[PDB]
Parts: sequence; structure tokens; C-alpha cells
Amino acid sequence: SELTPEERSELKNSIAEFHTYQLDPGSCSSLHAQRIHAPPELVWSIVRRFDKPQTYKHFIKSCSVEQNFEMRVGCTRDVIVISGLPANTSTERLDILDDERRVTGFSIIGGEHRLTNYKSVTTVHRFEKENRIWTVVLESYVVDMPSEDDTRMFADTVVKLNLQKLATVAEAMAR
Ligand SMILES: CCCCCCSC1=C(C)[C@](O)(/C=C/C(C)=C\C(=O)O)C(C)(C)CC1=O
Repeated sequence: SELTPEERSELKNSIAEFHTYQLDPGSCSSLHAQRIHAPPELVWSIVRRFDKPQTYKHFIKSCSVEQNFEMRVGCTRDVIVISGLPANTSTERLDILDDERRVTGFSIIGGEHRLTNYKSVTTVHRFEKENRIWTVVLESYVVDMPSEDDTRMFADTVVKLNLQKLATVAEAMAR
């Protein structure tokens, strides 16, 4: 369940525009994709909701935002992760929200974990071939490379699961 040459071709321009980074030495990047057999805007409605990432993020326990919270670039959230993980909390600034083009992204700017300078971008993309509408989501990130330990593996495993749960959650709401 990875993207076909055609989906790849269609998404080539989105990758160039939102998922291409100028790396700092000592940093790395990753790109993940997820087909979702559901409508784009449904997917998009969950992805944009920067105050409720628990809706589709596997390992989030709770997420609080400030009083009278309004969703704008520069606003933060404090995420608490579930028990038994090697992280407790994360605090995150929304770096992008384009409802027109369906692009968000955020940076992890503190918390009790070991990701250093993590920033990701998430984009939702509509597909159609004779009466079948479906969605592909792309998510990329940049982080610092890490004696101990193993932040890339953590990041890849977490985004992959979140993308699988996103799909599961949105395909249900397509009820
Ligand atoms: C080793 C089994 C995979 C679990 C390790 C991931 S625990 C974890 C989790 C679940 C995180 O939310 C990571 C989230 C990430 C990388 C992406 C995202 O949430 O979109 C942080 C608290 C920010 C960093 C972190 O360490």
C-alpha cells in the first residue's frame, strides 16, 4: 500500500513545493504517503484541527491549548503522550495552515522527549478515476540526527502509524 507511478507523477509538484528541504548538515528528512479511500475534505477537516491531534494520532493521551484559543500560525499546544513510551510531553507551534491548498505543518519547540528541531509538513491531495474518488496524504519532516538514541526510527514509526490511523478514522466517517 504505497503510491503508484501515476499518483507519484500527479504529486511530483506538491513534493517540490512543500516537501523539499534545504538541509542543515547534521539533519535528515523523510517523506511518507498514505492512500485514504475517502473524500479529501473529510481528511482535510481532521488534519487541520491543530488543537485536536488525538483524533488520529495513535500515541497522544491529551492535548490542551490556551484560553479562548483561536487557530493561527504561531499558536502552540501541549501534547501529553501515553504511558510506556520514551517521551512524556511535546509542545508544538503551528507553522502553516492553508485551507485553500490543504497544507499544515508544525515544529516541536520543547517538551520531555529527544527530537531536536523537528518540523513536519502535511498535505492532502484529491484523486479521481471514473467515479472513484480517493485521497493521498503526504507527510514529511526534518530533524537533527542523534551513543544513544534513535530519533529517526521513532519519527518514522510514529508518522507511519498516524497516517494509518488517519486513514482508518476518515474511512469510517465516510460511513
Ligand atoms: C519506539 C516506539 C515508537 C514510539 C516512540 C515515539 S514516542 C514520541 C511521540 C509519540 C511523539 O509525539 C512524536 C510525534 C511525531 C514524531 C510526529 C507527529 O506526532 O506527527 C513525540 C512525543 C513528539 C516524540 C516521541 O518520542
